[PDB]
Amino acid sequence: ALWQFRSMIKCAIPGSHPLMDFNNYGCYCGLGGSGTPVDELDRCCETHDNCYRDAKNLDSCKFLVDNPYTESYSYSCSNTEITCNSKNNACEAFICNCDRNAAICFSKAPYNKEHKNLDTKKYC
Amino acid sequence: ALWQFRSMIKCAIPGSHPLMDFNNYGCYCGLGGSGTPVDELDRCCETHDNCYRDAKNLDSCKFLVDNPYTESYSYSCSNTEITCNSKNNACEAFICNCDRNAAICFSKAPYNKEHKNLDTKKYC
Ligand SMILES: COC1=CC(=O)C=CC1=O
Ligand SMILES: COC1=CC(=O)C=CC1=O
Ligand SMILES: [Ca+2]
Ligand SMILES: [Ca+2]
Ligand SMILES: [Ca+2]
Repeated sequence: ALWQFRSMIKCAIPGSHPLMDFNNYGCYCGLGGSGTPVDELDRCCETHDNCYRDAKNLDSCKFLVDNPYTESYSYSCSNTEITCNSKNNACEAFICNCDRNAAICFSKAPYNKEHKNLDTKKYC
Repeated sequence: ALWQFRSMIKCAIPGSHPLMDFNNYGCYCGLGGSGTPVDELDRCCETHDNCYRDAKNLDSCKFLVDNPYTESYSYSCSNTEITCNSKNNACEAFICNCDRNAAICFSKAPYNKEHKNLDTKKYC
Protein backbone atom coordinates (compact mmCIF):
# COMPACT_ATOMS: atom_id res chain seq x y z
CA ALA A 1 0.00 0.00 0.00
CA LEU A 2 1.07 3.58 -0.70
CA TRP A 3 2.30 4.32 2.80
CA GLN A 4 4.33 1.13 2.98
CA PHE A 5 6.17 2.15 -0.24
CA ARG A 6 6.93 5.57 1.23
CA SER A 7 8.53 3.82 4.12
CA MET A 8 10.31 1.25 1.88
CA ILE A 9 12.06 4.25 0.27
CA LYS A 10 13.06 5.66 3.70
CA CYS A 11 14.43 2.18 4.49
CA ALA A 12 16.64 1.96 1.38
CA ILE A 13 17.55 5.67 1.38
CA PRO A 14 17.65 6.67 5.09
CA GLY A 15 18.48 10.38 4.55
CA SER A 16 15.27 10.89 2.52
CA HIS A 17 11.80 12.37 2.32
CA PRO A 18 9.90 10.32 -0.32
CA LEU A 19 6.68 12.39 -0.86
CA MET A 20 9.03 15.52 -1.38
CA ASP A 21 11.87 13.75 -3.27
CA PHE A 22 10.12 11.33 -5.65
CA ASN A 23 6.70 12.86 -6.30
CA ASN A 24 6.55 14.86 -9.52
CA TYR A 25 10.01 13.89 -10.58
CA GLY A 26 10.55 13.59 -14.33
CA CYS A 27 7.91 12.02 -16.51
CA TYR A 28 6.88 8.91 -14.42
CA CYS A 29 7.51 9.67 -10.77
CA GLY A 30 3.99 10.77 -9.77
CA LEU A 31 0.39 10.20 -10.86
CA GLY A 32 0.30 8.43 -14.28
CA GLY A 33 3.20 9.18 -16.63
CA SER A 34 3.82 10.03 -20.30
CA GLY A 35 6.62 9.89 -22.96
CA THR A 36 10.10 8.46 -22.45
CA PRO A 37 11.60 8.60 -18.98
CA VAL A 38 14.25 11.35 -18.65
CA ASP A 39 16.50 9.32 -16.21
CA GLU A 40 17.50 6.20 -14.50
CA LEU A 41 15.47 7.52 -11.61
CA ASP A 42 12.40 8.33 -13.80
CA ARG A 43 12.95 4.92 -15.42
CA CYS A 44 12.59 3.26 -11.98
CA CYS A 45 9.19 5.04 -11.72
CA GLU A 46 8.07 3.98 -15.20
CA THR A 47 8.89 0.34 -14.37
CA HIS A 48 6.90 0.72 -11.09
CA ASP A 49 4.04 2.22 -13.02
CA ASN A 50 4.27 -0.79 -15.35
CA CYS A 51 4.62 -3.17 -12.46
CA TYR A 52 1.24 -1.90 -11.09
CA ARG A 53 -0.25 -2.34 -14.54
CA ASP A 54 0.70 -6.05 -14.60
CA ALA A 55 -0.74 -6.77 -11.12
CA LYS A 56 -3.89 -4.86 -12.08
CA ASN A 57 -3.83 -7.26 -15.12
CA LEU A 58 -3.68 -10.58 -13.14
CA ASP A 59 -7.12 -12.32 -13.13
CA SER A 60 -6.59 -13.69 -9.62
CA CYS A 61 -6.24 -10.21 -8.05
CA LYS A 62 -9.14 -7.84 -7.51
CA PHE A 63 -7.81 -4.75 -5.69
CA LEU A 64 -9.95 -2.34 -3.71
CA VAL A 65 -11.13 0.58 -5.86
CA ASP A 66 -8.86 -1.10 -8.38
CA ASN A 67 -5.72 0.37 -7.16
CA PRO A 68 -2.89 -1.92 -6.08
CA TYR A 69 -1.82 0.98 -3.80
CA THR A 70 -4.71 0.10 -1.61
CA GLU A 71 -3.21 -3.28 -0.85
CA SER A 72 -1.23 -3.65 2.42
CA TYR A 73 1.38 -6.37 2.55
CA SER A 74 3.73 -6.62 5.37
CA TYR A 75 7.40 -6.14 4.94
CA SER A 76 10.49 -5.63 7.13
CA CYS A 77 13.47 -3.32 6.88
CA SER A 78 16.78 -4.14 8.50
CA ASN A 79 19.42 -1.52 7.75
CA THR A 80 18.82 -0.72 4.09
CA GLU A 81 17.56 -4.21 3.30
CA ILE A 82 13.93 -4.57 2.35
CA THR A 83 12.38 -8.02 2.87
CA CYS A 84 8.91 -8.98 1.54
CA ASN A 85 7.30 -11.43 3.91
CA SER A 86 6.89 -14.81 2.22
CA LYS A 87 3.51 -15.16 3.87
CA ASN A 88 2.14 -12.34 1.64
CA ASN A 89 -0.59 -13.79 -0.65
CA ALA A 90 0.30 -13.87 -4.34
CA CYS A 91 -1.17 -10.43 -5.13
CA GLU A 92 0.31 -8.78 -2.02
CA ALA A 93 3.72 -10.41 -2.81
CA PHE A 94 3.56 -9.03 -6.36
CA ILE A 95 2.63 -5.56 -5.15
CA CYS A 96 5.30 -5.85 -2.41
CA ASN A 97 8.03 -6.66 -5.01
CA CYS A 98 7.02 -3.77 -7.24
CA ASP A 99 7.55 -1.38 -4.28
CA ARG A 100 10.76 -3.03 -3.15
CA ASN A 101 12.33 -3.14 -6.58
CA ALA A 102 11.41 0.49 -7.01
CA ALA A 103 12.96 1.45 -3.63
CA ILE A 104 16.14 -0.59 -4.39
CA CYS A 105 16.05 1.16 -7.85
CA PHE A 106 15.71 4.71 -6.44
CA SER A 107 18.59 4.01 -4.01
CA LYS A 108 20.87 3.44 -7.00
CA ALA A 109 19.64 6.02 -9.55
CA PRO A 110 21.40 9.35 -9.71
CA TYR A 111 19.14 12.10 -8.44
CA ASN A 112 19.14 15.14 -10.70
CA LYS A 113 17.68 18.23 -9.13
CA GLU A 114 16.94 19.52 -12.65
CA HIS A 115 14.10 17.03 -13.20
CA LYS A 116 12.02 17.59 -9.98
CA ASN A 117 8.71 19.21 -11.01
CA LEU A 118 9.58 18.93 -14.73
CA ASP A 119 7.42 20.68 -17.20
CA THR A 120 5.70 17.46 -18.29
CA LYS A 121 3.77 19.00 -21.16
CA LYS A 122 6.99 20.18 -22.78
CA TYR A 123 9.42 17.32 -22.04
CA CYS A 124 7.45 14.11 -21.56
CA ALA B 1 -4.03 -13.06 7.53
CA LEU B 2 -3.82 -16.29 9.53
CA TRP B 3 -0.30 -15.74 10.81
CA GLN B 4 -1.04 -12.20 11.92
CA PHE B 5 -3.96 -13.51 14.06
CA ARG B 6 -1.69 -16.11 15.64
CA SER B 7 0.58 -13.31 16.64
CA MET B 8 -2.33 -11.04 17.75
CA ILE B 9 -3.17 -13.79 20.27
CA LYS B 10 0.46 -13.94 21.52
CA CYS B 11 0.25 -10.14 21.90
CA ALA B 12 -2.90 -10.17 24.06
CA ILE B 13 -1.97 -13.39 25.91
CA PRO B 14 1.87 -13.31 26.17
CA GLY B 15 2.27 -16.69 27.96
CA SER B 16 0.59 -18.53 25.05
CA HIS B 17 0.93 -20.86 22.10
CA PRO B 18 -2.07 -20.14 19.80
CA LEU B 19 -1.91 -23.05 17.26
CA MET B 20 -1.69 -25.49 20.36
CA ASP B 21 -4.10 -23.60 22.69
CA PHE B 22 -6.95 -22.43 20.44
CA ASN B 23 -7.04 -24.91 17.55
CA ASN B 24 -9.61 -27.66 18.03
CA TYR B 25 -11.03 -26.13 21.14
CA GLY B 26 -14.75 -26.70 21.68
CA CYS B 27 -17.15 -26.51 18.79
CA TYR B 28 -15.91 -23.34 16.92
CA CYS B 29 -12.21 -22.92 17.62
CA GLY B 30 -10.82 -24.59 14.49
CA LEU B 31 -11.86 -25.29 10.90
CA GLY B 32 -15.61 -24.57 10.45
CA GLY B 33 -17.81 -25.12 13.50
CA SER B 34 -21.16 -26.72 14.44
CA GLY B 35 -23.88 -26.55 17.17
CA THR B 36 -23.91 -24.19 20.14
CA PRO B 37 -20.59 -23.02 21.52
CA VAL B 38 -19.66 -24.79 24.79
CA ASP B 39 -17.93 -21.68 26.36
CA GLU B 40 -17.14 -18.07 26.45
CA LEU B 41 -13.92 -19.06 24.76
CA ASP B 42 -15.69 -21.19 22.07
CA ARG B 43 -18.17 -18.30 21.75
CA CYS B 44 -15.27 -15.95 20.87
CA CYS B 45 -14.41 -18.42 18.06
CA GLU B 46 -17.99 -18.65 16.80
CA THR B 47 -18.18 -14.84 16.61
CA HIS B 48 -14.83 -14.85 14.69
CA ASP B 49 -16.18 -17.49 12.38
CA ASN B 50 -19.22 -15.25 11.88
CA CYS B 51 -17.07 -12.19 11.52
CA TYR B 52 -15.28 -13.89 8.55
CA ARG B 53 -18.65 -14.77 7.09
CA ASP B 54 -19.72 -11.10 7.03
CA ALA B 55 -16.49 -9.89 5.36
CA LYS B 56 -16.78 -12.74 2.85
CA ASN B 57 -20.34 -11.30 2.36
CA LEU B 58 -19.31 -7.65 1.58
CA ASP B 59 -19.60 -6.93 -2.20
CA SER B 60 -16.60 -4.60 -2.15
CA CYS B 61 -14.19 -7.32 -0.93
CA LYS B 62 -12.93 -10.14 -3.13
CA PHE B 63 -10.42 -12.18 -1.09
CA LEU B 64 -7.79 -14.46 -2.57
CA VAL B 65 -9.06 -18.05 -2.88
CA ASP B 66 -12.02 -16.56 -1.06
CA ASN B 67 -10.60 -16.78 2.32
CA PRO B 68 -10.27 -13.63 4.41
CA TYR B 69 -7.36 -15.44 6.14
CA THR B 70 -5.35 -14.81 3.06
CA GLU B 71 -5.57 -11.08 3.60
CA SER B 72 -2.60 -9.36 5.32
CA TYR B 73 -3.29 -6.12 7.12
CA SER B 74 -0.74 -4.53 9.24
CA TYR B 75 -1.18 -4.13 12.92
CA SER B 76 0.93 -3.22 15.96
CA CYS B 77 1.17 -4.66 19.45
CA SER B 78 2.37 -2.60 22.38
CA ASN B 79 2.22 -4.54 25.64
CA THR B 80 -1.08 -6.41 25.37
CA GLU B 81 -2.69 -3.70 23.26
CA ILE B 82 -3.55 -4.57 19.70
CA THR B 83 -3.88 -1.63 17.29
CA CYS B 84 -5.26 -1.99 13.73
CA ASN B 85 -3.55 0.49 11.45
CA SER B 86 -6.05 3.08 10.22
CA LYS B 87 -4.40 2.95 6.82
CA ASN B 88 -5.76 -0.61 6.31
CA ASN B 89 -8.23 -0.58 3.36
CA ALA B 90 -11.84 -1.24 4.31
CA CYS B 91 -11.65 -5.03 3.81
CA GLU B 92 -8.28 -5.36 5.59
CA ALA B 93 -9.61 -3.16 8.46
CA PHE B 94 -12.67 -5.42 8.77
CA ILE B 95 -10.56 -8.56 8.76
CA CYS B 96 -8.10 -6.88 11.18
CA ASN B 97 -10.95 -6.10 13.67
CA CYS B 98 -12.29 -9.63 13.52
CA ASP B 99 -8.84 -10.94 14.58
CA ARG B 100 -8.32 -8.27 17.20
CA ASN B 101 -11.73 -8.66 18.78
CA ALA B 102 -11.15 -12.38 18.87
CA ALA B 103 -7.70 -11.98 20.51
CA ILE B 104 -9.11 -9.45 23.06
CA CYS B 105 -11.98 -12.02 23.54
CA PHE B 106 -9.68 -15.03 24.11
CA SER B 107 -7.64 -12.99 26.63
CA LYS B 108 -10.77 -12.65 28.77
CA ALA B 109 -12.51 -16.04 28.33
CA PRO B 110 -11.87 -18.71 30.90
CA TYR B 111 -9.82 -21.53 29.41
CA ASN B 112 -11.22 -24.94 30.28
CA LYS B 113 -8.83 -27.78 29.64
CA GLU B 114 -11.86 -30.10 29.36
CA HIS B 115 -12.92 -28.67 25.98
CA LYS B 116 -9.58 -28.89 24.04
CA ASN B 117 -10.01 -31.53 21.30
CA LEU B 118 -13.71 -32.01 22.17
CA ASP B 119 -15.54 -34.85 20.61
CA THR B 120 -17.36 -32.60 18.14
CA LYS B 121 -19.64 -35.29 16.76
CA LYS B 122 -21.03 -35.97 20.22
CA TYR B 123 -21.17 -32.48 21.80
CA CYS B 124 -21.46 -29.89 19.04
C1 LIG C 1 2.69 8.39 -6.31
O1 LIG C 1 4.15 8.45 -6.59
C2 LIG C 1 5.03 8.41 -5.52
C3 LIG C 1 4.64 8.83 -4.24
C4 LIG C 1 5.54 8.77 -3.20
O2 LIG C 1 5.22 9.14 -2.10
C5 LIG C 1 6.81 8.33 -3.37
C6 LIG C 1 7.22 7.92 -4.63
C7 LIG C 1 6.33 7.96 -5.69
O3 LIG C 1 6.74 7.58 -6.78
C1 LIG D 1 -8.05 -21.81 12.52
O1 LIG D 1 -8.36 -21.56 13.95
C2 LIG D 1 -7.37 -21.02 14.75
C3 LIG D 1 -6.01 -21.17 14.46
C4 LIG D 1 -5.07 -20.61 15.27
O2 LIG D 1 -3.89 -20.74 15.03
C5 LIG D 1 -5.40 -19.90 16.39
C6 LIG D 1 -6.73 -19.75 16.71
C7 LIG D 1 -7.71 -20.30 15.90
O3 LIG D 1 -8.88 -20.13 16.22
CA1 LIG E 1 3.72 7.26 -12.18
CA1 LIG F 1 -14.04 -22.04 13.38
CA1 LIG G 1 -3.62 -6.97 2.15
